[PDB]
Amino acid sequence: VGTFENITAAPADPILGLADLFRADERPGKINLGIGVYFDETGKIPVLTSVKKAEQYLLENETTKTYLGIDGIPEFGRCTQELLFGKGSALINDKRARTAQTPGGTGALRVAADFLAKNTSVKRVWVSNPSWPNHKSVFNSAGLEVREYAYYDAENHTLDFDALINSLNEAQAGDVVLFHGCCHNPTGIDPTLEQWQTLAQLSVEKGWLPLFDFAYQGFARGLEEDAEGLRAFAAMHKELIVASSYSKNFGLYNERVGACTLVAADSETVDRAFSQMKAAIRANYSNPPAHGASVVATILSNDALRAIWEQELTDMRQRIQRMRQLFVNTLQEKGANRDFSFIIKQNGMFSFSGLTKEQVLRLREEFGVYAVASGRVNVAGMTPDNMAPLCEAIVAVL
Amino acid sequence: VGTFENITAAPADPILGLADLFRADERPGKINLGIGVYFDETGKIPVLTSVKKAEQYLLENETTKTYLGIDGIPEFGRCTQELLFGKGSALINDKRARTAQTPGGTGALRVAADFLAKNTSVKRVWVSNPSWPNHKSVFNSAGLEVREYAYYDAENHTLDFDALINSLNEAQAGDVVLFHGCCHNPTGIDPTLEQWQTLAQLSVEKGWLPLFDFAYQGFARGLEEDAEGLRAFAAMHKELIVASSYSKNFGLYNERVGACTLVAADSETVDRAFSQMKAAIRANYSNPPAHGASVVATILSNDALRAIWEQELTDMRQRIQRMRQLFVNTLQEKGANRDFSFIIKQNGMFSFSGLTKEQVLRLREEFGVYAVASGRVNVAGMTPDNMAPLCEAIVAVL
Ligand SMILES: Cc1ncc(COP(=O)(O)O)c(C=O)c1O
Ligand SMILES: Cc1ncc(COP(=O)(O)O)c(C=O)c1O
Repeated sequence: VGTFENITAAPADPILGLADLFRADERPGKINLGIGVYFDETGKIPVLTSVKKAEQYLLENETTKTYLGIDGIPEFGRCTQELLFGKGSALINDKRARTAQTPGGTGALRVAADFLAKNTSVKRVWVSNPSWPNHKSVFNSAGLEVREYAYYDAENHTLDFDALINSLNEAQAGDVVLFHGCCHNPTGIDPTLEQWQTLAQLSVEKGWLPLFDFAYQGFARGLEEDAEGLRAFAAMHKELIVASSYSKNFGLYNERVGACTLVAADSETVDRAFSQMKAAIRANYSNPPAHGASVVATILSNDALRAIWEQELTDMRQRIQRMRQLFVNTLQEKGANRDFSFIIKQNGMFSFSGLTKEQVLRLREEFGVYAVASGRVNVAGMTPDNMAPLCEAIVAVL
Repeated sequence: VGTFENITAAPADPILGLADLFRADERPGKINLGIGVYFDETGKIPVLTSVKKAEQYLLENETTKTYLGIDGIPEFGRCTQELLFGKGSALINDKRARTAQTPGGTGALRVAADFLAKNTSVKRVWVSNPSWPNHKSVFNSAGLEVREYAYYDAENHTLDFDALINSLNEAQAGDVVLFHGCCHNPTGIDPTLEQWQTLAQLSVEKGWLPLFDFAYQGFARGLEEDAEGLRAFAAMHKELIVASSYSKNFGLYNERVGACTLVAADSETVDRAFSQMKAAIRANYSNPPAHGASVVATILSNDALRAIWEQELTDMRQRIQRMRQLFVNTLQEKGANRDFSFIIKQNGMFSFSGLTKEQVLRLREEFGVYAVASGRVNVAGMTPDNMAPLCEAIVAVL
């Protein structure tokens, strides 16, 4: 009798599932606003010029593909800690942080979940409601329980800071509380610097272990501005974890470039702990892929090349703010009677449109407009050319 | 209290922790015979000509870095199944196999471990003794018990087929049994075609689930000849799993190019099971890195680059066999009384020298010769320039 005979088919991934549905739809006027990738005005998903130049350099100068260390390219780790904590942070001078290059932000999250479940007493992880759907899947797969805390006020399209704190009042010491560093997924609402500080002081008091999902650094306001909430926690805590991704701000989606950074009280504890993290990595993928991280390190290490990239990231952040403004205006022109001003106040690539599961489904089957079932819409998928058909289909469904 | 203060330090990797000590040693004339990478006569770890050719083609024709599917590049999986099973295998025509691109062979083993642990009643994995050390860590990370079965005859330097058969007597039906496709690591002794057939018949009678690990396809005799063992199993079994790697037969170590292939009774079953394998990938690294696998797919699907790659693989295999002969010859001329003729009969990059842990440590600290503590020596690291100092050191420690 076969071992695979009684396996149950898995449900479709709500995000990556739409990509295959979109790839099959034959209608020419399709619009893809599901998966979080950046489109330019042309509607293509380009490769950054800084990335093409780095790859050109690596092609002519690479002499070996020999294995990287378990934790990856050292310069990649040093440059990652500078972006997260600053040029002259105390965590760096005191040698309190160790970084491992991982295959994407998702890889950085699994590495952390494996490390925590196999080496600590942690067993419960708090994730915002709503949040990235894959957060639950990653932590559950590592054997950790996942609890939800309040976050979003649907009636006012704002952060419910009172419900959030009242919800986190149930998290005991030693628990992991997952925070979006910036551009919350899918709400696009981030705490203010004061709200961050309120959570930081509340975190050290109740004894939580902070863990920062940080996939959109530079898409809210700026590389440094988007890290204030994190750097407010880092100046107050003795321990914290940061899983970051370069897929978005470098357009290196399929190369899987990410980092998991440990912070401990001193250098002897972070190194001791980092040895078990390297062991959890060894038993997973052994060592990380070089090409994507090698590109990021090349860009950050070269001033002339970094300048090119910082501008390309700025152009991405602002093209989204243009489509965001244009989205709201065009809705009113096409006959929408609801108020969509709150979309202007949301950060990042997404926007919680407030559409229902039925309206979203109807947009796909009747108009070929593809969005996630939660009503999350990729603002970076909108262009001047597809804006009018996109808004006409939304109004027809309201 | 700190969440990390109670963590226990992990030991250095017996293979990767070795290259750290080698980098620190300052004795002039160090020799590295540890990690399993290929060196040329110069003593460097080169990039294959076909790989550079493919990387240039990709740099010119790549227009986007958008995410791959959970299971990776389609063409990569198609050409992977042809290499393993044959140009016109029945497994492929009957659509019984599904392949998933993974980060290296290690990633294929972890994806299978998570898949089996979360979706089947598999609770035990049988691995050879000796074996690649990381085998036990990968399956343990998923909560699977790992038993060992006999394999090597340390007296005759041969396969102890009688002990192998007897030690696998308590292997239940539905247990997993791990076989090295070819170039057994570290012994270098592979089953004969007659022995493969004997194991295939026994495996179907006992109800095992065979799991093949192919890290060195093409390094024993050839691409087709090295797959005879697998293809004997494939012709008789309804279900099996294959974790293959391109790190070494393509020289793409740090790009993490691997493949996990499911085989089931029929198309409907493998599809149902493969959907759960994609779910385990999504919860780990989301989707695989494109560059490495893209290089492999380009070469394999182009007769011009493929004929070049196949000749490069032959050149690597033929240099290793020449170093095997020179290694035994120089040991004789340098005064060794022990008979090392068995080195010739071993396939792959490694030769189980038969040295004790004490002799290996004495070679390292007294002569700067670095080999794994199990006595495993990388013949691919020997050169005409380091052969004599190397052999002098061994004779001194015998
Ligand atoms: C909040 C958040 N964390 C992690 C990820 C995963 O990033 P990556 O594609 O680098 O694995 C995403 C987006 O994919 C995300 O939105
Ligand atoms: C038997 C065996 N399996 C798997 C691997 C994993 O190789 P990689 O992770 O580099 O693809 C190796 C060597 O590393 C090996 O020798």
